[PDB]
Amino acid sequence: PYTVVYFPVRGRCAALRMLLADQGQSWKEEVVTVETWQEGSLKASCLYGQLPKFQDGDLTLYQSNTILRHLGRTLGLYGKDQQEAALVDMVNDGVEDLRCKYISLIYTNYEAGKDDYVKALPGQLKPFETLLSQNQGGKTFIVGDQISFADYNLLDLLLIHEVLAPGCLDAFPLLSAYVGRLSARPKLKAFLASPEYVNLPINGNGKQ
Amino acid sequence: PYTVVYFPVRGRCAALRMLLADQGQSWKEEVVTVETWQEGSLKASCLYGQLPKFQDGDLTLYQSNTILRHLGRTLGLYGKDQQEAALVDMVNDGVEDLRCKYISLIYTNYEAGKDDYVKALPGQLKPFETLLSQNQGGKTFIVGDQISFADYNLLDLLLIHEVLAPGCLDAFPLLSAYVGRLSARPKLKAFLASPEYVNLPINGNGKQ
Ligand SMILES: N[C@@H](CCC(=O)N[C@@H](CS)C(=O)NCC(=O)O)C(=O)O
Ligand SMILES: N[C@@H](CCC(=O)N[C@@H](CS)C(=O)NCC(=O)O)C(=O)O
Ligand SMILES: [Fe+3]
Ligand SMILES: [Fe+3]
Repeated sequence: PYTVVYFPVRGRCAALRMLLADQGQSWKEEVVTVETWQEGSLKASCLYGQLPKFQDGDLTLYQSNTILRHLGRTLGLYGKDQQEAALVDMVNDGVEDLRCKYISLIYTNYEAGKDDYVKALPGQLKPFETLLSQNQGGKTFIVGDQISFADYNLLDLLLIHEVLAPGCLDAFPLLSAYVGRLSARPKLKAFLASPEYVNLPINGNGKQ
Repeated sequence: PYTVVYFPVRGRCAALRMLLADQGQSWKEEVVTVETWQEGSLKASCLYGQLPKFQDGDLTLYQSNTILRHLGRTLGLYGKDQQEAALVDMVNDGVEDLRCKYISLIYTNYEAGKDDYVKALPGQLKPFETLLSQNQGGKTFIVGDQISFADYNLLDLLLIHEVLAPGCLDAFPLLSAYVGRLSARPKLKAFLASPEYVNLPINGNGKQ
């Protein structure tokens, strides 16, 4: 009953796709080519003129984080109570802020700005190590004792940064074990190894 | 029980303040001076090195939208069901995207960008006009028939844009009536006319 409408890249759909796969949900991928997009028809029909577009039986959604929150809400991946729910949001918004900077780098100032970005990276990742350190010694999830939509988003964020700056997680033991632990989850491991994930570029401009 | 820690500006705390006031909630304002901020201590203690910081009892939060969602969740301003909840998020994420562009203009390119921004503005506001037209003819709220935290955020977005580009809403009848209608709510109207709000600049660099 799920349909993901996006360009042929991981980008802003990698996290939600991981969530879907890890949660054993089935969905349809509706790939939008550059030629199709430039055609202008689809874009004009999009609420904010952008993708991803998500369909949940009659319900149509836009905004990657809205989709993540929707799935987290309907699949029970939003903490045990209101207090944890606020913590989940705090983590996701944090993930979103760094994702915004990452995207800015990739598409507008990769060459001349990568040096600065990477040098500032440790300070951008430390907060997540700290969060893990204050939650059951970082042995479970980013918030509480159950996986939340924020875990998939954080996981993706971490995975794409290791490609940008290999070894960026070496100085952070909790995050490292975290990635390995979540990446090992059966369904998720299978997905991360599949061509569906592996043969799609991270971004759409060939840079990473 | 509620404490807002922020710089002496409206900025990213404007919407959450309107929400709290309109909902008849009481809170404390802890002002952080630029001098204090530059001192470094407080910043170092902030999860992501920024403000606002929000306290709800012993629950400490960061991220303006996390605070809005937390209050929306605890005060019943998040839709009547799960589907409306998703729509509320979609609206708020859209507001956040435009707020981000607005902040970018105000702080990094007011002089050279304002002209373009204003021309591109209509296309950025239309999505919200469209949303209103598909919900009771735009006579109630942005989502459903009860106010949500997204309403407060959108309202602020529209108020600051009216100052940045006087009359920008003349091209959007529903958004215009919307602003007048929400700004009329008793508790909110009193708040917007109070020194607490009026004597605070919209932004921290004097531009608007
Ligand atoms: N705030 C949105 C960002 C959407 C966005 O930036 N979409 C890009 C691709 S990642 C897009 O549609 N680009 C084509 C265009 O803007 O015409 C979200 O998180 O979903
Ligand atoms: N994503 C954050 C953005 C927070 C932010 O940009 N805070 C600014 C003021 S509005 C700040 O603390 N600036 C000082 C600094 O970055 O050192 C949110 O929505 O709260
Ligand atoms: Fe993308
Ligand atoms: Fe601010």
